[PDB]
Amino acid sequence: SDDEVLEAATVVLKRCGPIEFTLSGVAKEVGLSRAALIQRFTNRDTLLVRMMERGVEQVRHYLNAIPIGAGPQGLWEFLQVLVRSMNDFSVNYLISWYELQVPELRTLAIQRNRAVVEGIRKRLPPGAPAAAELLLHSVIAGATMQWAVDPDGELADHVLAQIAAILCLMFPEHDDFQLL
Amino acid sequence: LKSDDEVLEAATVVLKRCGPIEFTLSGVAKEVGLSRAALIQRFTNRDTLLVRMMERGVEQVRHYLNAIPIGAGPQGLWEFLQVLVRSMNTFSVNYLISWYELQVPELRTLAIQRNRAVVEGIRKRLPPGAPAAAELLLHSVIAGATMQWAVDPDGELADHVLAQIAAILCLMFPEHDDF
Repeated sequence: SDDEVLEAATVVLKRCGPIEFTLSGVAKEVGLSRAALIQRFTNRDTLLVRMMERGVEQVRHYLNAIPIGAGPQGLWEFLQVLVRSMNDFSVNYLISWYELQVPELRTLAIQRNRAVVEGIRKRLPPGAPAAAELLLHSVIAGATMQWAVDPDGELADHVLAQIAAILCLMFPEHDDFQLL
Repeated sequence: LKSDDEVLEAATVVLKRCGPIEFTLSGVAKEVGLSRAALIQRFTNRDTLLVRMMERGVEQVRHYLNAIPIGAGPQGLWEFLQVLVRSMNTFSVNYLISWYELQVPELRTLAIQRNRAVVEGIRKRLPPGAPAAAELLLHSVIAGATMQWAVDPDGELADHVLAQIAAILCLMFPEHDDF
């Protein structure tokens, strides 16, 4: 079923991290034999390259479907949508550690982040400070890590409180950012 | 090698090779030059050893932060953030460490004290008129700019991170030189 296989496989990676992720665990999740998974994907790391190659493509593609909206409020609303969409959890710190380990993964991690910085830019209102998009990308990552270490309330509220704080710095003319 | 300090420094020289997952008393004993039985009686197991290494590290963080001279105005905050950024440190094994810390509650408790130390260190350098909870924003920027450069490097880390740090400082303090 071949694309059933990276679906099942992303569920296994989620469950046990990239060090314990094995072709046998995916063959189990998916209902085929290890033997078949080996001749189809050869190894763990080839299979993570594919799943990621596809992961990069669903991102490029979410970003894109978001139509570029109006004003500082366009940016806020977007950032809100982007942040609420992030789904233990320190498993993505294991996942980002391992992405930097396999050059093929590191390439695609680089493509994923570039892509996400680009979509933030595209939403940037006339005259935003230089590199606002990098600054914004940093707060999102940085504030998510804060919360994973020393969590307080929901992730999104923790992150979004700091994005709204940086959006007031960026657009001191606009009225304080909020929502519902 | 006898003293706990000798042991913990030897375990660093070691946990520089292995990461958390593959760290064993076994290797640490080789390094410091005592038997594995002697590390096992002194440290019980590998995560007790990690805990003690961490506790030292966090104490060293708080002492380091307390020893930086509190200056004044937006300028003293910028010189404090410059020192802190250039201090940490030279980083991939560190994300594996940071992951592992979230795994063992004793370590995760130490990870939270560590973060709050560093957050409270920044808050203390906030001059009047810094926005509400600016110390969380500044801490986020340092962490998040760092992961940004981990993935797609470009220049020295501390330069990537400080550019963004100077840029948010100018937004928080718009009259100043600068920065």
